[PDB]
Amino acid sequence: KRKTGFFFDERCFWHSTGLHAVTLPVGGWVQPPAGGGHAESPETKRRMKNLMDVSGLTPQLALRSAAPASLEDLRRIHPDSYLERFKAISDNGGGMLGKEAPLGPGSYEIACLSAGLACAAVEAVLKGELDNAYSLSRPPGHACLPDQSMGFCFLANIPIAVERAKAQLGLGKVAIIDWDVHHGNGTQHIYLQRDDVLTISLHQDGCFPPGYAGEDDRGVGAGEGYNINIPLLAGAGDDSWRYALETIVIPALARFEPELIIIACGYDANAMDPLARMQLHSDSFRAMTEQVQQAADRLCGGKLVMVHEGGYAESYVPFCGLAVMEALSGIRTEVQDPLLEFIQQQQPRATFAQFQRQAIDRLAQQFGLQ
Amino acid sequence: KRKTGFFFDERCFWHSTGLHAVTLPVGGWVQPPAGGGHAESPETKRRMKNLMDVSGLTPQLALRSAAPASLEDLRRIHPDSYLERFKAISDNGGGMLGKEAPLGPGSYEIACLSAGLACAAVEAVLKGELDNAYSLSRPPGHACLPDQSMGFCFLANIPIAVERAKAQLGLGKVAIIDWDVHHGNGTQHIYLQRDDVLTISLHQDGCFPPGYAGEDDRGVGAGEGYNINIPLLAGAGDDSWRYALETIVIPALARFEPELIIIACGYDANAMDPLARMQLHSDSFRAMTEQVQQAADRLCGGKLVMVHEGGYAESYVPFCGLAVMEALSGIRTEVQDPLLEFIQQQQPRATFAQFQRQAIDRLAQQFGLQ
Amino acid sequence: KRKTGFFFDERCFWHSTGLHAVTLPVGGWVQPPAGGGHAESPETKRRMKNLMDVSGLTPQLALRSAAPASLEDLRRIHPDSYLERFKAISDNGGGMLGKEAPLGPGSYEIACLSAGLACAAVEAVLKGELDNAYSLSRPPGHACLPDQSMGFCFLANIPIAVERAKAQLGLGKVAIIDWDVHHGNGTQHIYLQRDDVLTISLHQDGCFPPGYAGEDDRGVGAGEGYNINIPLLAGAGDDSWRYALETIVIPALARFEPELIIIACGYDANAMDPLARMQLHSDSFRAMTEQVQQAADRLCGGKLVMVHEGGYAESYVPFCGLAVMEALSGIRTEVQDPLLEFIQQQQPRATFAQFQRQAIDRLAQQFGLQ
Amino acid sequence: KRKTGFFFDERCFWHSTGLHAVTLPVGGWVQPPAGGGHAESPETKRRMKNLMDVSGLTPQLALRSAAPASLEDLRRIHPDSYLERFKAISDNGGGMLGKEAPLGPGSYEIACLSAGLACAAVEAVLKGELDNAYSLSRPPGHACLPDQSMGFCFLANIPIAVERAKAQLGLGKVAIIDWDVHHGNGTQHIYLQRDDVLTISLHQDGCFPPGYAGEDDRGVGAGEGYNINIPLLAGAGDDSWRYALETIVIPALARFEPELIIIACGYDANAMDPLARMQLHSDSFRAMTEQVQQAADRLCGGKLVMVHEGGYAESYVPFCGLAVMEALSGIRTEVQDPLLEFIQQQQPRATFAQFQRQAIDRLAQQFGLQ
Ligand SMILES: [K+]
Ligand SMILES: [K+]
Ligand SMILES: [K+]
Ligand SMILES: [K+]
Ligand SMILES: [K+]
Ligand SMILES: [K+]
Ligand SMILES: [K+]
Ligand SMILES: [K+]
Ligand SMILES: [Zn+2]
Ligand SMILES: [Zn+2]
Ligand SMILES: [Zn+2]
Ligand SMILES: [Zn+2]
Ligand SMILES: [Zn+2]
Ligand SMILES: [Zn+2]
Ligand SMILES: [Zn+2]
Ligand SMILES: [Zn+2]
Repeated sequence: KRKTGFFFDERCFWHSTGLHAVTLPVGGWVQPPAGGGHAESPETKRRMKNLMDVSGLTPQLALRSAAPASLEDLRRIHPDSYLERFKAISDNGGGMLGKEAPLGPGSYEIACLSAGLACAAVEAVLKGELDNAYSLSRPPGHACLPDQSMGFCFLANIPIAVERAKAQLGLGKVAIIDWDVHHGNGTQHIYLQRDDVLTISLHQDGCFPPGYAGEDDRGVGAGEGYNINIPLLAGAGDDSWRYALETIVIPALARFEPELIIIACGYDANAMDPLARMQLHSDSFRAMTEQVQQAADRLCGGKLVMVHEGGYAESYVPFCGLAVMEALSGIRTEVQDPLLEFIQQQQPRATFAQFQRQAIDRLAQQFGLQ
Repeated sequence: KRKTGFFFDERCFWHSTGLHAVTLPVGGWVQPPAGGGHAESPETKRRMKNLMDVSGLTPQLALRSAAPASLEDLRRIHPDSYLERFKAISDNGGGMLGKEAPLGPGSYEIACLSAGLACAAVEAVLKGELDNAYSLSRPPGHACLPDQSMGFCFLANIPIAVERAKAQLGLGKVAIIDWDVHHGNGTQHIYLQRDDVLTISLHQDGCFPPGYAGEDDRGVGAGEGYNINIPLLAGAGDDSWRYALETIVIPALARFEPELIIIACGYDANAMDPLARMQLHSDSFRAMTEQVQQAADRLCGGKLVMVHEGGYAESYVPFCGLAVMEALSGIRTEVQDPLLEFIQQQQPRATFAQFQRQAIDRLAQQFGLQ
Repeated sequence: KRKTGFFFDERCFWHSTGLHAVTLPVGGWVQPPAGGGHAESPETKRRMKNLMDVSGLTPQLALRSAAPASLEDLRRIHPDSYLERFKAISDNGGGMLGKEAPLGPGSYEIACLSAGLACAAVEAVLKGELDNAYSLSRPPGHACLPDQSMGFCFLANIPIAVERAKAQLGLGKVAIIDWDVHHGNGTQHIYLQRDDVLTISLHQDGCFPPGYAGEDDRGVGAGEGYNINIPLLAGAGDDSWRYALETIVIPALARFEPELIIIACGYDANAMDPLARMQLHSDSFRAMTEQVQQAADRLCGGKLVMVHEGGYAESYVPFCGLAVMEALSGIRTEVQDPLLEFIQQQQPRATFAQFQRQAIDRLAQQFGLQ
Repeated sequence: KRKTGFFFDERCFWHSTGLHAVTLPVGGWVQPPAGGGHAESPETKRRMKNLMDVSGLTPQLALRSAAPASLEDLRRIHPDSYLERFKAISDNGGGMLGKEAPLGPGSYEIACLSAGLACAAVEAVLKGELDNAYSLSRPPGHACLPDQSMGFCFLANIPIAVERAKAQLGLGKVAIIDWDVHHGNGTQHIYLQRDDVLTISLHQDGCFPPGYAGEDDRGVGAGEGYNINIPLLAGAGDDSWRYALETIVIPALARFEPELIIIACGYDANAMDPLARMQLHSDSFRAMTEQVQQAADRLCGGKLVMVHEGGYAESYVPFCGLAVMEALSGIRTEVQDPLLEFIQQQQPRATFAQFQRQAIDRLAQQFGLQ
């Protein structure tokens, strides 16, 4: 069975964003935290890898790092003025990169590394070195616009990997499925006019970017039909998210026929996340990984790459990423998620569950899938 | 205008619950936090008072502490075996108090103090020393059963205050309205068979206690009709919570005619809370405080007491408690909640908002109010 | 007995210095802290006041805040270009203020406030409103040069207070005694050429500024003889520090005859401090406060002002500041310093103690006091 | 050149000691920390390994874990009643293990693992698999008595490794050199009556155990002459510690002729440590490692094992352990310790340096080495 790669580097846990009280910059009426405030902490991601190690999983994966993405890699997506300006703050120690977007010293080099991990994960899977692969890419990428940092993201990790594979390995169609709980606004924008990449985003209605739902934004020119947004109702849990995958996402894969499936894998839809209002647990992420691995098996030789995005519950995200790596690798450790049964009990009752399914039905109909 | 009391003591910020990774005890597969993990931190509550101070509000309130609740106060609600056992862990340093319930050294004396603050707040308002009053009671109370600690609560702060007022000041009918996002399971239980206290709970369907909704639990014997549960759908925000107050809660007050309204005032329905999935902001809590103050004005001489319960978003709860104290005191500081506009944009769209209103309509009909 | 003022403001705990791993800025080879790294935390100072409150001491003191120091106050010490530049970083959020000196948003206004507390403490004591007084001035002042921030200090808190008293209340001679464990380099510099202020500094040989001892730096022109440095050997404890006070400091007061004694009161000579290597405990600071209060009683009507400087042991400094406030107020709470006996056992044996005394003897002889 | 082993396991960073304000248990007058208080944090040790990784050093070492020490391994040093009692608290979650000694859930299994790492490090070097070796053994061992936990230590890591090597690999004489800044009281006690292990301890006079210096404690019966204590004066720095090694320690090795040298390698003599008052920097530890490696080269085939003990400066210990691993491996990374020059300037002047040398001279004479 499965040779699964896990692309990670200690340096990615060193990127800092300065002083934050959870999401809020310090000053004015925001008192400095006595804690280690700032949701996008290394700890969310490190805890995952630590739990992989202690669970026994890590030795059974193909561990790898990567060379950082080259200047030329970056330029397939981002214009120089943007790259130069992000490099210039990095080389200061700090400043700010336009409205709500702060880094720290050496964030440039670390963001290039984060994007490189994604690049290498894509390549190893495409070449048949690995059956599938995960990339613990920090900082994340899915909100980054070509010319504007957004949502803790500074480079477009997945698009950079994809355009590199398109240029150096003749990658054809590719589907990017984004189950981070925020909209994949950066991916969507980059591929809006293109029919060669299907971009699909499951997200919390109105969460981030705020007030954006997106269901009627289908793509432009040749790209029309090749973008799919699924604005799930805040509050939704396991039944809704899996219904959405099975009723919309997988059929959408079946129709488009990718050579490769990429997950934008955020865990911030988990039931304890401060940055959204969804009720997923470890088994939810386990199942979704199953659904996309199996589609990948039917459609593109099992070729699945997952790239870490968001996730801000420091105690709970590790149980979710473990489950993901377990489904992805085919290997089951002894860890039992200590909150699984508690979150199962918290799930919306049938009235909501049916309302949400109805809504997902109307979207599948709207997108020509039902 | 308003002489508003604010009952607080430094000692309440000293109660500790040991080593937690947010909600999870440390050990097994739960790695020790490098942060200061444990949601029920002093910081959530201290930050509120700190922001009151820097905003200029604090000097314009009547600040008070209190003698702790007496043994005899405690015994109106709790049996000795329970009190003795909680005292015995407190006097050890720690142990545990049955399934998921941990304290620290001296938590007994501090819980007695927390309950005393609530007692004194009730009395000062009843005697006409104060128009209204808030009690920064930590640890909280609303989940505590007579004989079982639950949900970070060790004593039944509000019932202890109420039965003390019933015995020493001839308090008659009283309504307790609980807008902490978890069920007021402890209040409900204590007053289940009684017609002299109306207990009303707005809470997230199935959140805590897990899997409990409660709409058909109306009370027993004489107490039938005198308990009201409102299980709001996870995901709901400002429109829903205020609709619920106006369509169910206030009419329910109007019908029952209390001599006193007490809020169980949790802030964990705020949009960034890790311990629930609701989307309230500072203006939401401001409005709800307005609605209950005005009912209090019409029905019981303006006599409103608020007692702090839950709230786990360290950066955002202070803006919410400020707003509450501002509505309660009648005084508006210069602070503008820096997330207000962002959370407003995140609010559920009209499809959900109408579904939730419909559900609230059917409950008002079920409870004989519409 | 004693009307003791305690000048403090919540705003002083809001000044931030950004992301630090204890003393080290983040980046390069310095990994971001998962803790709340940065020695100059609010917590060191807040913990002191919290322990005063819970000990029962606080209600028995005259609590006060202050108007911030005026622009004109600041200009008696600092040139405009320096003030304008510090104001400009404050109004950015951050930058940096030359070699190793970082602030946060609104640090300007908070530093003005910190200095105002010292100003008001000096005035209240001088006017006979208060017998004596403490100022919890954060950020500290004693390392600040007129035109350069240094050692976490941005304004010269004590000199600003003194020159304001000199200009508005005809203050004559004043002695400033600095038992912060670092050199009072800022005070020394401001008063180097002046005979009207005696500046005395007890400090760790070579600690901060690094490699500075200072014994032969006595003052310039009229100021010659009116500066006294006492470079204590790293490692020294209670016996040494009290010997130094009694053999050098108090006699030096006796000779100069001040109208006022001011302590630069740092606690970083405590035995657990990461920022020096001295072995003082709570009773050490208690005794030193006694020695200077009694000199003040003999020489200037009991007029003693203490102004908080350094101190970086978060768990231990509060016990030390409590002891100080207890000696200063004349009031003994029930708190017993839980480390007192342990640190007493750690004290240097007689060989060192005698070597240190010898060294202090040779300095008293050198300064014409023995 | 050198095949250097580095024995570490993620599980050792999971051992917890509950709620501490640096060294102080929470309760009474000790306020709960808002930080992550408790000096013996995982972070001190993790930061070292993280910096090894980012510096490029780690891939050039032989990384290994180990099976935990067996029950039988443990019993060569510890009696069952002690083992059973420590196991019983571990299996509770917590309690306490006599006067000032707290663990957490699963500390037993993790302490066995920590001791196993030391066992395996000793064996690999003895068998000629590795030239030398380091063991990141957490929790530490050097203060543990057979029947009493002490100083954050629960098992006697180094003695357990040594007696296992004595029983399974015919290990003869061995020298244990302890440059943790606290006395090696546990090692000393275990080997007090024995001539086959030389135990040498450099430590801060009176620090821990408190009030113990130890110079005249030489050993009992056959063990007389085979224990050496060097009580350095609090305050001492690089010149003193290296003088002590060269004038006492190395000659003492030369005389005894071990088959193996073991360092008890604590970093708490570093200049920023809250738990002692010494002024060492990264180059200090680098040099000491050089001196003992070279003795090892002359005397026992280069066979040197180092086992991690104490070290509580979270930002500075990593630079020190890096330097150690660099000297031990023979490999120099690009990292420059950003505090090296600052701490060099802080070093005691010549008067102290000469006083300390004199004291070390008199000890070498007393021990028959000069
Ligand atoms: K998404
Ligand atoms: K597209
Ligand atoms: K409720
Ligand atoms: K009732
Ligand atoms: K000083
Ligand atoms: K002078
Ligand atoms: K030692
Ligand atoms: K021996
Ligand atoms: Zn996200
Ligand atoms: Zn479920
Ligand atoms: Zn709650
Ligand atoms: Zn709204
Ligand atoms: Zn200082
Ligand atoms: Zn002493
Ligand atoms: Zn040590
Ligand atoms: Zn040096």
